[PDB]
Amino acid sequence: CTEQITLYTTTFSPYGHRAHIALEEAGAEYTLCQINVKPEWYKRVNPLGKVPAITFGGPQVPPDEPSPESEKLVESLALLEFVADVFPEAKLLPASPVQRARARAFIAIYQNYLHDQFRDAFFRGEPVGPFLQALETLQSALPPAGFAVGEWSLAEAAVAPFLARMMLYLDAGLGKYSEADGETMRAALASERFARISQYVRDIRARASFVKSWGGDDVQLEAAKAIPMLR
Amino acid sequence: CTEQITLYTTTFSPYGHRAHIALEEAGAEYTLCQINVHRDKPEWYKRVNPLGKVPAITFGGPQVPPDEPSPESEKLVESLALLEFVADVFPEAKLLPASPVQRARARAFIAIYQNYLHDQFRDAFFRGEPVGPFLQALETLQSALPPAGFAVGEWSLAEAAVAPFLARMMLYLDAGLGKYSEADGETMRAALASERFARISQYVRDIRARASFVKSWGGDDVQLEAAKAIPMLRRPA
Ligand SMILES: [Mg+2]
Repeated sequence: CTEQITLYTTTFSPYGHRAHIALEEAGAEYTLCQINVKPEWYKRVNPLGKVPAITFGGPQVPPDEPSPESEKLVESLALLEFVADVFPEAKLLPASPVQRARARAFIAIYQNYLHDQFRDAFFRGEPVGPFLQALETLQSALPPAGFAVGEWSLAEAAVAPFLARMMLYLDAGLGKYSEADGETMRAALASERFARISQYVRDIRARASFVKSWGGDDVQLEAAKAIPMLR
Repeated sequence: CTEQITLYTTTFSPYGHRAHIALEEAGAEYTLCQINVHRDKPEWYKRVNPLGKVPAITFGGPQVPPDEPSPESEKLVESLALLEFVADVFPEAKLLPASPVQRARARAFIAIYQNYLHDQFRDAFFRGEPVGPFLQALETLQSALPPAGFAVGEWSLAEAAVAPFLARMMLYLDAGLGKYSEADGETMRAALASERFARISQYVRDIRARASFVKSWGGDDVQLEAAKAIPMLRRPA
């Protein structure tokens, strides 16, 4: 693929991180534009200020000067599938329809059962119980080794940014949860109940594409400590 | 394709309806197995999905009645993944358009439905919450439509995903089913008849004209009878 590709994300967004992983896995040639957690020009990417976004094709332009020709795309999971469609050679999904369906179902488990709990527990200080159960549900869909469908796929691009932050926040004591709920979760994730999901995060954090788009625990940790809803 | 395909769904499920549309659009040789919603699910269904999850598809393995699932068949769940599955199995049906950009926009259209309207359909019709958000989300989905035709012009998985739900909410609305107040009832009907919602009104009847939808929908009256048996849809006395 030779069309130009620009990924727009706010500096520490897990949604942009999704697309960043996928572009790295794809070996894509792309421009990354990070906006500070908003400039007047961004209305030319998306009039509603929606982030992340990808511009595709049109002339090569600096990201703060998006062309009228380029196609503008939003919605992080669609962006994942889009990178895969543009770079089929990279096999960002497995080859078999059955395995691509399992990968997609894994992402559904995250979106439909865990995502909202993670937010309730870490950002709203709601009871932590449902979060742990949903984390276990996701964990139960993992095979005993490798990634969600064996090899790395869009499933990892989708969930890695969130699981990695959940752990980091948890290790750092960040989140609106009670001191007691904080302890319940910390012991939850260090217990054997969650050995699998913790190794999964480890294997994720070792992945080059993740390493490059994470920027390091220290940077994420400093961004982390500036989020009002983590207190 | 030459592997057997069997779709399992509870009768009248919009989620199974999704995959039903897709298999019709694909021209697939498939078997349909409807499970009664208000009966507690045959023991043999554990062999399709042990947690009783529906809808589900079995793929390949030996040709077999649906209540005799083979362990050699691959078993898939989650309705949006099932839509993408059907499309992957039958690339020649072009359930999704050919270019990555248009495919992305089809998936984004689905996300707008799931992110905004889906929960407001539940909240306004099944939980009785104020309906303003439902209308605003309806408008949000409407605004993603092009001037005419379907989400990305030609029919695509976008319609397979949203049609089962848009048809039922308008079905319910016309007929007065839902936990919503009667004031909010008249507000919704008046809004949907109004010019503000002409476009989504046009979209739903274009949806309803589609062969694959007609066949998998089985007529308003039976869907209406189905809906009148959903207790969560009823207002208390
Ligand atoms: Mg609500």
